[PDB]
Amino acid sequence: PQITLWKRPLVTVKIGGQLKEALLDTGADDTVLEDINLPGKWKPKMIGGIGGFIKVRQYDQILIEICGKKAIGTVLVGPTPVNIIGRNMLTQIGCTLNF
Amino acid sequence: PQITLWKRPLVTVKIGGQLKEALLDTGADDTVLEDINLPGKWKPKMIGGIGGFIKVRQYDQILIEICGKKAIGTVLVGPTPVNIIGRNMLTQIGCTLNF
Ligand SMILES: CC(C)CN(C[C@@H](O)[C@H](Cc1ccccc1)NC(=O)O[C@H]1CO[C@H]2OCC[C@H]21)S(=O)(=O)c1ccc(N)cc1
Repeated sequence: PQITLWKRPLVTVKIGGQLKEALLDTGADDTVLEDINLPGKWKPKMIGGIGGFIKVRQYDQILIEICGKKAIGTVLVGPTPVNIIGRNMLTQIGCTLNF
Repeated sequence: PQITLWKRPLVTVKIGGQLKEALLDTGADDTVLEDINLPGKWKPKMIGGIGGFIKVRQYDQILIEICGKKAIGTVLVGPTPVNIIGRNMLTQIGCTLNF
């Protein structure tokens, strides 16, 4: 799919048997979700954005399926106001910007 | 240009005779710059991100040139940690996501 940007680039993602919506986000280095419980071990981490920093759980080697394309990688879990798919996943699904 | 996302999608922007670097950011509704002083009237506004909110100056009908393509629109000026080119400008330069 080529997608234009007149609306938020929201996609459906399947992660851990759950269905979520998340923003395809070229401005995000990493993938961060809020409304989700992922099992197993994880390491504490902080990430900063426009208003400062949030503490997140870092989970490694997590499978996600984004618009029906698979990727495995780091998913940060924490109090982001919007689920975001960051560059760490976007590259694995071959996502590019075009103008 | 088609742009892969292994590195931050940073472009050069010319605004008010000044040269800045900014991130092409599909997860941002609006365009927000920090290291810049634009002339004339503006309205107060707040925007939220990861970490919460910041107060910004809203400047309307501002000309920007991003990779030498012109756009005119709202530019928010405030303490963002990274200059961001948002969807309000991305649509004007014909930017799309592809995968
Ligand atoms: C959370 C998004 C839905 C919105 N953000 C745009 C987003 O692209 C920011 C844009 C951004 C970029 C750098 C610094 C601050 C904000 N990225 C971001 O917070 O990424 C974080 C997750 O991955 C990490 O990589 C960079 C910071 C971490 S935002 O910067 O807060 C934002 C919010 C509102 C407007 N109008 C414009 C921008």
